[PDB]
This record gives sequence, C-alpha cells and structure tokens, in this order.
Amino acid sequence: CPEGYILDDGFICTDIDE
Repeated sequence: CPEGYILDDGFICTDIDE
C-alpha cells in the first residue's frame, strides 16, 4: 500500500479513496 494507504486495526492495508 502506497502513501495514504497505511496499516490500521491490526497492521492491515486500510482504504482512503484519495
């Protein structure tokens, strides 16, 4: 996951949509 798409909850690819 690139910039903006970070790791949340328990270190998982989180969404964003720009």
